[PDB]
Amino acid sequence: MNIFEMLRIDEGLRLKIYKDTEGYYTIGIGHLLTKSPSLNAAKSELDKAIGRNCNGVITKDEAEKLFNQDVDAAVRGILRNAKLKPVYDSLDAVRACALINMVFQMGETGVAGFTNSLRMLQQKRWDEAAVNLAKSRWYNQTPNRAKRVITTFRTGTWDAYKNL
Ligand SMILES: [Cl-]
Repeated sequence: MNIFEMLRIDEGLRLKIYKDTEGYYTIGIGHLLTKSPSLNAAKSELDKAIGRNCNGVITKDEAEKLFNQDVDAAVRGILRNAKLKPVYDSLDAVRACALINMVFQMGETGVAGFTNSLRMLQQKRWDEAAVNLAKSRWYNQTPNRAKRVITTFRTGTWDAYKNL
Protein backbone atom coordinates (compact mmCIF):
# COMPACT_ATOMS: atom_id res chain seq x y z
CA MET A 1 0.00 0.00 0.00
CA ASN A 2 1.07 3.56 -0.79
CA ILE A 3 -0.46 7.01 -0.95
CA PHE A 4 -1.82 6.51 -4.45
CA GLU A 5 -3.72 3.33 -3.56
CA MET A 6 -4.88 4.87 -0.33
CA LEU A 7 -6.34 7.96 -2.00
CA ARG A 8 -7.78 5.90 -4.80
CA ILE A 9 -9.72 3.92 -2.24
CA ASP A 10 -10.92 7.08 -0.49
CA GLU A 11 -11.84 9.17 -3.54
CA GLY A 12 -12.92 6.54 -6.05
CA LEU A 13 -12.62 7.26 -9.75
CA ARG A 14 -15.20 8.98 -11.94
CA LEU A 15 -14.69 9.89 -15.62
CA LYS A 16 -17.65 12.30 -15.99
CA ILE A 17 -18.11 15.47 -13.92
CA TYR A 18 -19.76 14.77 -10.56
CA LYS A 19 -20.73 16.73 -7.35
CA ASP A 20 -18.65 15.63 -4.38
CA THR A 21 -19.81 15.04 -0.75
CA GLU A 22 -20.04 18.87 -0.41
CA GLY A 23 -21.96 19.22 -3.72
CA TYR A 24 -18.91 20.63 -5.53
CA TYR A 25 -18.10 19.89 -9.16
CA THR A 26 -15.27 17.40 -9.34
CA ILE A 27 -13.99 14.61 -11.56
CA GLY A 28 -11.37 11.90 -11.79
CA ILE A 29 -9.88 10.91 -8.53
CA GLY A 30 -11.32 13.60 -6.37
CA HIS A 31 -10.02 16.40 -8.55
CA LEU A 32 -11.99 19.44 -7.43
CA LEU A 33 -13.00 21.55 -10.39
CA THR A 34 -14.89 24.38 -8.86
CA LYS A 35 -16.79 25.60 -5.81
CA SER A 36 -19.33 27.45 -7.97
CA PRO A 37 -22.82 26.00 -8.65
CA SER A 38 -22.26 26.42 -12.44
CA LEU A 39 -21.82 23.31 -14.61
CA ASN A 40 -20.44 25.52 -17.37
CA ALA A 41 -17.87 27.05 -15.14
CA ALA A 42 -16.91 23.50 -14.23
CA LYS A 43 -16.73 22.57 -17.85
CA SER A 44 -14.45 25.48 -18.46
CA GLU A 45 -12.11 24.63 -15.63
CA LEU A 46 -12.05 21.04 -16.85
CA ASP A 47 -10.93 22.12 -20.32
CA LYS A 48 -8.32 24.56 -18.96
CA ALA A 49 -6.91 21.85 -16.76
CA ILE A 50 -6.66 19.20 -19.42
CA GLY A 51 -5.86 21.65 -22.17
CA ARG A 52 -8.47 20.31 -24.70
CA ASN A 53 -12.21 20.28 -25.39
CA CYS A 54 -13.56 17.52 -23.18
CA ASN A 55 -17.25 18.35 -22.83
CA GLY A 56 -17.41 17.14 -19.23
CA VAL A 57 -15.57 13.91 -19.66
CA ILE A 58 -12.10 12.42 -19.56
CA THR A 59 -10.15 9.26 -19.95
CA LYS A 60 -8.54 7.14 -17.22
CA ASP A 61 -5.09 8.29 -18.24
CA GLU A 62 -6.09 11.98 -17.95
CA ALA A 63 -7.66 11.19 -14.56
CA GLU A 64 -4.37 9.65 -13.44
CA LYS A 65 -2.61 12.73 -14.79
CA LEU A 66 -4.65 15.06 -12.62
CA PHE A 67 -4.06 12.62 -9.82
CA ASN A 68 -0.28 12.62 -10.00
CA GLN A 69 -0.36 16.42 -10.13
CA ASP A 70 -2.67 16.70 -7.18
CA VAL A 71 -0.71 14.38 -5.00
CA ASP A 72 2.49 16.28 -5.76
CA ALA A 73 0.83 19.61 -4.97
CA ALA A 74 -0.33 18.36 -1.59
CA VAL A 75 3.14 17.21 -0.71
CA ARG A 76 4.75 20.36 -1.98
CA GLY A 77 2.10 22.21 -0.03
CA ILE A 78 2.81 20.46 3.22
CA LEU A 79 6.51 21.03 2.75
CA ARG A 80 5.94 24.71 2.23
CA ASN A 81 3.70 25.08 5.21
CA ALA A 82 5.22 26.47 8.46
CA LYS A 83 2.64 24.66 10.52
CA LEU A 84 2.54 21.36 8.58
CA LYS A 85 6.22 20.69 7.86
CA PRO A 86 7.42 20.09 11.40
CA VAL A 87 4.65 17.61 11.99
CA TYR A 88 5.13 15.92 8.68
CA ASP A 89 8.87 15.58 9.22
CA SER A 90 8.24 14.11 12.60
CA LEU A 91 6.10 11.23 11.37
CA ASP A 92 7.07 7.70 10.27
CA ALA A 93 6.18 6.93 6.64
CA VAL A 94 2.80 5.41 7.10
CA ARG A 95 1.58 8.16 9.34
CA ALA A 96 2.85 10.81 6.89
CA CYS A 97 0.54 9.44 4.22
CA ALA A 98 -2.42 10.02 6.49
CA LEU A 99 -1.45 13.68 6.74
CA ILE A 100 -1.23 13.82 2.99
CA ASN A 101 -4.68 12.22 2.77
CA MET A 102 -6.20 14.99 4.94
CA VAL A 103 -4.43 17.72 2.98
CA PHE A 104 -5.59 16.27 -0.31
CA GLN A 105 -9.15 16.24 0.97
CA MET A 106 -9.30 19.53 2.78
CA GLY A 107 -6.46 21.70 1.68
CA GLU A 108 -3.43 22.82 3.56
CA THR A 109 -5.25 25.72 5.08
CA GLY A 110 -7.99 23.46 6.47
CA VAL A 111 -5.58 20.97 7.96
CA ALA A 112 -3.45 23.72 9.53
CA GLY A 113 -6.46 24.46 11.83
CA PHE A 114 -6.26 21.06 13.56
CA THR A 115 -3.82 22.84 15.81
CA ASN A 116 -4.36 20.69 18.79
CA SER A 117 -4.38 17.43 16.93
CA LEU A 118 -1.26 18.58 15.16
CA ARG A 119 0.57 19.18 18.42
CA MET A 120 -0.56 15.74 19.70
CA LEU A 121 0.63 14.08 16.52
CA GLN A 122 3.89 15.93 16.95
CA GLN A 123 4.25 14.56 20.53
CA LYS A 124 3.36 11.03 19.40
CA ARG A 125 0.24 10.91 21.56
CA TRP A 126 -1.54 8.56 19.16
CA ASP A 127 -4.66 7.77 21.10
CA GLU A 128 -5.06 11.28 22.33
CA ALA A 129 -4.69 12.68 18.89
CA ALA A 130 -7.21 10.23 17.45
CA VAL A 131 -9.78 11.42 19.95
CA ASN A 132 -9.21 15.10 19.21
CA LEU A 133 -9.21 14.43 15.46
CA ALA A 134 -12.73 12.97 15.82
CA LYS A 135 -14.12 16.14 17.39
CA SER A 136 -14.52 17.78 13.97
CA ARG A 137 -16.91 18.61 11.20
CA TRP A 138 -14.56 16.50 9.11
CA TYR A 139 -15.42 13.41 11.10
CA ASN A 140 -19.12 14.16 11.31
CA GLN A 141 -19.42 14.75 7.56
CA THR A 142 -17.32 11.90 6.19
CA PRO A 143 -17.25 9.41 8.98
CA ASN A 144 -16.04 6.23 7.27
CA ARG A 145 -13.25 8.01 5.51
CA ALA A 146 -12.28 10.00 8.59
CA LYS A 147 -12.22 6.69 10.57
CA ARG A 148 -9.69 5.07 8.19
CA VAL A 149 -7.38 8.03 8.37
CA ILE A 150 -7.56 8.31 12.13
CA THR A 151 -6.90 4.61 12.51
CA THR A 152 -3.86 5.04 10.37
CA PHE A 153 -2.56 7.89 12.52
CA ARG A 154 -3.29 5.80 15.61
CA THR A 155 -1.63 2.57 14.60
CA GLY A 156 1.05 3.45 12.12
CA THR A 157 -0.28 0.57 9.95
CA TRP A 158 -2.40 0.13 6.76
CA ASP A 159 -4.99 -2.07 8.47
CA ALA A 160 -7.91 0.31 7.93
CA TYR A 161 -7.24 -0.18 4.26
CA LYS A 162 -6.59 -3.92 4.28
CA ASN A 163 -9.38 -5.99 2.75
CA LEU A 164 -11.14 -3.26 0.74
CL1 LIG B 1 -17.08 8.84 4.55
